[PDB]
Amino acid sequence: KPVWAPHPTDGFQVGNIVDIGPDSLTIEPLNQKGKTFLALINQVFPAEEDSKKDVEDNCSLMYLNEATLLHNIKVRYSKDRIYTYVANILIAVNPYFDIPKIYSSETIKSYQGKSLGTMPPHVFAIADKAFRDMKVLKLSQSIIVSGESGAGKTENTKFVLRYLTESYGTGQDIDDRIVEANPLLEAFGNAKTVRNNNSSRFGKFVEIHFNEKSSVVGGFVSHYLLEKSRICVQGKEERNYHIFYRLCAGASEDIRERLHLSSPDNFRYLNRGCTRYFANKETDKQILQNRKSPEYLKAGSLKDPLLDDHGDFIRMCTAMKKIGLDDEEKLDLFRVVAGVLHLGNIDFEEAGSTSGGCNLKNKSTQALEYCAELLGLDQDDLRVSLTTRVMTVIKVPLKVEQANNARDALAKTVYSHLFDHVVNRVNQCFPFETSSYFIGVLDIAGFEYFEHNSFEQFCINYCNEKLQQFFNERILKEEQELYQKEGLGVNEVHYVDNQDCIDLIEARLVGILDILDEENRLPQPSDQHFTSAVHQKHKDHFRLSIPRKSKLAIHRNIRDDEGFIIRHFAGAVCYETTQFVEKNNDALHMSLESLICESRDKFIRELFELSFISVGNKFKTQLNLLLDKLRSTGASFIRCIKPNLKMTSHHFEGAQILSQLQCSGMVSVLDLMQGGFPSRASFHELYNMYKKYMPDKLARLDPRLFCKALFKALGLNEIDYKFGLTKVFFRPGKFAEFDQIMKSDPDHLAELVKRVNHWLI
Ligand SMILES: Nc1ncnc2c1ncn2[C@@H]1O[C@H](COP(=O)(O)OP(=O)(O)O)[C@@H](O)[C@H]1O
Ligand SMILES: [Mg+2]
Repeated sequence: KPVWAPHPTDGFQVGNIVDIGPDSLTIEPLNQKGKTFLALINQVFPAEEDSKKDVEDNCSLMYLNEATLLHNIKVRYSKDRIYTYVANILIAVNPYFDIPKIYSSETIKSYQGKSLGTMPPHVFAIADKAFRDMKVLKLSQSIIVSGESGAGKTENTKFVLRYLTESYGTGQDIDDRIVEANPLLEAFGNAKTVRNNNSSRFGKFVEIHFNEKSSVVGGFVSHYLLEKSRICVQGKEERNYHIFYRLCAGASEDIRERLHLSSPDNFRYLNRGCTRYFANKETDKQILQNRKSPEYLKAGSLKDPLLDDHGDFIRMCTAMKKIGLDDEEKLDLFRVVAGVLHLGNIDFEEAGSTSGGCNLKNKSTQALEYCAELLGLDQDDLRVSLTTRVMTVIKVPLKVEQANNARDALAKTVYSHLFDHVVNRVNQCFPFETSSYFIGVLDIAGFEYFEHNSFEQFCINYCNEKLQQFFNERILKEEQELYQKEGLGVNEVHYVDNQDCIDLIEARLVGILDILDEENRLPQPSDQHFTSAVHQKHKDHFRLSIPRKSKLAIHRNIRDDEGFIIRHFAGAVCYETTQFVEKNNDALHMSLESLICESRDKFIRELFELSFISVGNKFKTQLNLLLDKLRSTGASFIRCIKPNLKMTSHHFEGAQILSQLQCSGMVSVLDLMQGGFPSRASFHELYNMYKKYMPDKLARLDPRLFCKALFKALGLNEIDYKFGLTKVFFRPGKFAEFDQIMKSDPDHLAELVKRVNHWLI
């Protein structure tokens, strides 16, 4: 009798239906006799009879729907049980605190070789299942970790990597390397944002490669779309990459002196953002007074349960040592970092009777000297390349705005090349000649939109269209095509394909990426010319509109040539096209490229061992290699859920979590997953595995008939499995029973055959 009906902040609330009207149900909130509210008939759901219970698998719920799913994960979360299944898919709700012992070496050992459902839900069980499928099916595997910014994708990726390397490694130095590589990547690719103190500003696919014996031989990291804009300016609540603050907070005085470092408020590339360190009472006393900005001294430290700038600098140096980086390479990296900081302090003032030129401000003399010294450049060549443009064979003055752009382009390119070097260096620390298979973990930002959307949002939302299509093809298309071919009679869940949105962005010649590249190649590139060419070429495209077509008031003043709206199925996004041409070029101008290639420092020359490299098309190629890997492997899915927007523990925001369950597509697949068959094996393979152990009476049976006798003898029933035309299928929550049937050990096989022989008489 009690039902779940809508609630503005909790998503749902419990009540009773007390009336029905046209298009409405009158609900009485539980224990509030007299009170009533109207709800739409289709927004009212049956509730589980026991409101206090929780189930480890949402498929076990008598009434599985968005409301009972929300309630079950809420009950579990209130008890620090952050992991819950939807059959073989994992839901992970961010606790925002360290739950004791759940990631221990002892917890790791308890999950090894255990079937899904045998142990409580855990990221370790998803990792173990991928390993077992890899070894049994002799097929590489992918674990896709998804969710909003700050939901827990990076933390869960790291738990998967740690579980696999600790369980299936050799007990050597190289096993720890794949794990120790992360504090290094995060130092250069992660930053404080309003949504996550440790936000990933690049995407990644981390593969652990195994030999024929299913033992770890090494790894490989793919990195995508490092955010370049961050390198030069941040919003007051955000920071630049962690490395800058770990270095300022933790470097020895010898390094501080050598690199001419000071408190972060002294650097333009840090001082528009937050200049405070992540520290606690103990670590703050370890940071020297000369490292602390005025804001840090007034407001105190930033608080985080994970991040500590001083502690993280020490842990990063230890990680560098463990992976094989010598002190020389560590100082080479720090020198580039400081060189970029000093570059940002180079200021310009107008010159010429019509302000057509510029001069370095006299107060920027020291910044010029320190930068040139740290980057192995001549001061004059650097001053010249930043203040003039070479073009017949003339050296022309740059205006102040153009000099700022030259400095920043060099800073972003140097930093981005340093990041590429760091990722490649990490790959060189765990190399392998050959491998039989891999387990790859995908950790990349999903669909996102803000008041202002630029080229970075465009590429990530493009990536999301391509991955969403893979998700639909794997979970909906391929799964149901199997059920159909096997005659299972599973109710069809349909989806609308998004190839028209993908083609809009990526088609050869006509796609937005190709039209943008066209602009970069033109004599005088223009964001406006690019934008009008997109509107002109796709005038009849449903996924495209002018910014004026938006309902929102913020887009009312945006001109047709100043942006476009992409009608992504996840929501219509208005992109402001200013800087799209600049952001699409990964190559430095020739005169800045020469300056840096001719550095006196071998390390700097080695970072760089009409200049145009398309960021869009480079990313399209990387994404297509990733999609080739995903399509050729088995996929396991982890859906990370952010419980609130305040980074607090024990604060379950019902409507926020519901919205994520709906937007993730989780709600749309509930019935398909509950009525589905995630485990299957052919009658022929089962029969062939048991054949040599069988007596004549057993071998005489047709494979389908042998399988039936095997299942009957073991006490299995229709609630556990269904027979297809050529395969047996096991339902959610029947993984342990399926693994017992599949276990290929001679002693186990002979034992089950003995049981069948005994049942037959
Ligand atoms: N299972 C977890 N245990 C403890 N803290 C966690 C867990 N998952 C996430 N966190 C916390 O939440 C923060 C944000 O998580 P993160 O993995 O970086 O998110 P995402 O990569 O999805 O943006 C972490 O830095 C950490 O403080
Ligand atoms: Mg992350």
